[PDB]
Amino acid sequence: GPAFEFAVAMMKRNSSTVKTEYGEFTMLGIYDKWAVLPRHAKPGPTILMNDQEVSVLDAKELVDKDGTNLELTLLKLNRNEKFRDIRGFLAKEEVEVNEAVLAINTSKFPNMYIPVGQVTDYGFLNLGGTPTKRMLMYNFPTRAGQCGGVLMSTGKVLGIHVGGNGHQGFSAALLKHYFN
Repeated sequence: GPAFEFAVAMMKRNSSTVKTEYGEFTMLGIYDKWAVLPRHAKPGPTILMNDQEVSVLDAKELVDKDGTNLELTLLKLNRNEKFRDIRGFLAKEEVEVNEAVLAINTSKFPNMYIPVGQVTDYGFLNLGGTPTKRMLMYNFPTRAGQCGGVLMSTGKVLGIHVGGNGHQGFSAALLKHYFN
């Protein structure tokens, strides 16, 4: 039900596909010139966004207070076009929901909309040797690789998909306080 329509509305205006040396990723524009990618995308000063080149003015790999990884890279795009401001839709705290949608939007998985259901706070994972905090889990009984993605419920952007293991998938929590 309503998570889907919400997801689509967000992806329609604020999602893009980004290609770096480490693959192809859903990116999520948040406000102004600021977007979020998974940290493992490792964007350089020029990204490919919808297969065109875009200059990156500033990058921020997020860590918590302890400098523990959060697996999110904020990037500031050299564009005059502003993203629709979806800061008001980001999770403030509450990140365990019964009905979530994962939305992947890449050149390989265009407009993929999965009802993943219940979202559980995991906390720590070891992502490729890096301790990472504020991880979310959900059932995702399939492939997909590191394609990014946007985890959403009705009225709330929850997370950025960092991958899965054939049964579960995982998101980095995308908190309101990250953007101011």
